[PDB]
Amino acid sequence: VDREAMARCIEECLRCAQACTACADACLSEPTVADLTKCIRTDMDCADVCTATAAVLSRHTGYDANVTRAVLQACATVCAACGDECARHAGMHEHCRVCAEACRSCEQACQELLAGL
Amino acid sequence: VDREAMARCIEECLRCAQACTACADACLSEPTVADLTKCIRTDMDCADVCTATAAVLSRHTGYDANVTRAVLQACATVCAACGDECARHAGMHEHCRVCAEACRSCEQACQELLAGL
Amino acid sequence: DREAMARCIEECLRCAQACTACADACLSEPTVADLTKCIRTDMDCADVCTATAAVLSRHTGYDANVTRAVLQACATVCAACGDECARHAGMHEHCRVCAEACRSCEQACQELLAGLG
Amino acid sequence: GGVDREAMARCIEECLRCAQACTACADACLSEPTVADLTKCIRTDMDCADVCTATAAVLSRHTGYDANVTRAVLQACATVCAACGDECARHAGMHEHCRVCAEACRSCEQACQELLAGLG
Ligand SMILES: [Cu+]
Ligand SMILES: [Cu+]
Ligand SMILES: [Cu+]
Ligand SMILES: [Cu+]
Ligand SMILES: [Cu+]
Ligand SMILES: [Cu+]
Ligand SMILES: [Cu+]
Ligand SMILES: [Cu+]
Ligand SMILES: [Cu+]
Ligand SMILES: [Cu+]
Ligand SMILES: [Cu+]
Ligand SMILES: [Cu+]
Ligand SMILES: [Cu+]
Ligand SMILES: [Cu+]
Ligand SMILES: [Cu+]
Repeated sequence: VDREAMARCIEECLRCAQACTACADACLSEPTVADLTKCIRTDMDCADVCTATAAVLSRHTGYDANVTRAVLQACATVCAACGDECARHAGMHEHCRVCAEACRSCEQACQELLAGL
Repeated sequence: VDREAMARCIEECLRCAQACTACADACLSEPTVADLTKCIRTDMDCADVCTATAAVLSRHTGYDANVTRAVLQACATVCAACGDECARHAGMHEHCRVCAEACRSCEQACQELLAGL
Repeated sequence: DREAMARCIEECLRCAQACTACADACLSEPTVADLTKCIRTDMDCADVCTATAAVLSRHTGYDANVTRAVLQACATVCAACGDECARHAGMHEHCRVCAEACRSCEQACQELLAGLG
Repeated sequence: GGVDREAMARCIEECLRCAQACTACADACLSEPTVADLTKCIRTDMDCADVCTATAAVLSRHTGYDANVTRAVLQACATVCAACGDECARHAGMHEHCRVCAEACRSCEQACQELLAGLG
């Protein structure tokens, strides 16, 4: 994969983690928090996996590409799941709309890197 | 289910992350550090993925087996890779021997949970 | 102090996991709306403990100012998280357990702070 | 209030940029033939990236806000960014990756210090 595409994917992961954390926090402050618990949980998983993925991608050398691939697959899966749950709430909550978009961009960047590896 | 296997896997991830970070640090202090850079990188990847995996496994609200499986697969893959690289240096460095064993035990615990889910 | 360092790293990793588990358990409570500060403080504590475990693993003794500043942050957040979990500990065993993990990590951090000088 | 939330957003952005700069520097140092001379740089890069990502997360949360916690995390971030900048600056003449990282650390340090002065 391109070193520039790798840097772009790292940036997407770092930004997606932050977007998810912001959304989880916003959901926690909603009066309807009891209806947003899966959103919050999936936000937390996505942040944790994105954070790990950003770090792993920063050290990618092409040797043991199996590690990089496995981490990207996990990140794409969690970003997709988080985006799906945020998108369910996006009509009611702008924070969920914003987070869904960040999750989709990270998902796509991870898939692009997976295809290029 | 397999609540005991889940608890065991979480514990293994926490132990493995510490073993990996200790190994990375010890490699950085070796006079032969230039020969240990893949070990260091893979140690760091393994610690990062193990701590994310322990976090994801600890969460039951809004459980999504797709996420759980993907993260476990990533953890098993990175633990296997880290174990392999540490094992190359285990004859020369006790820190690498110890880390390899921790990686193998975590790999097996992840695989066991994957099979039981 | 190498033993106290290893103990503190272990405490930080365990405290992060305990906080994650508590946050998740609170998210699944029907009274989740009453537990939002607990959840938020759990999330902060996990994030700070995770960073602290990593930073302590690389401590070399020179640049003790980094180690001290991170330990102070970890002790502060652990104490705050323990205080908030303890508010709910009579009603929720998960909060009781989490408070105890926060206290043990707080003390391990303070012990290292006193020994670094 | 309003000015605080904008200063927080600025600091979050700086932390995310700084973490990436630090991880790029750490990786580049690991690939240098002179890696044995760059081990403190690598370690401090990793500390800075870890603390920056934690700090960005803490700053993103407003539910149940506790200024004492937020200040302690910002102090840690300011301290580690200053330390990382100092160590990268030692190598900046020889390595562009270290020069770039030093500048990112200084900008993040200042954003954290701005928030420390303003909150608090
Ligand atoms: Cu969501
Ligand atoms: Cu949402
Ligand atoms: Cu949201
Ligand atoms: Cu969301
Ligand atoms: Cu080792
Ligand atoms: Cu190792
Ligand atoms: Cu090794
Ligand atoms: Cu709590
Ligand atoms: Cu709890
Ligand atoms: Cu708690
Ligand atoms: Cu609680
Ligand atoms: Cu540096
Ligand atoms: Cu450097
Ligand atoms: Cu550098
Ligand atoms: Cu640097």
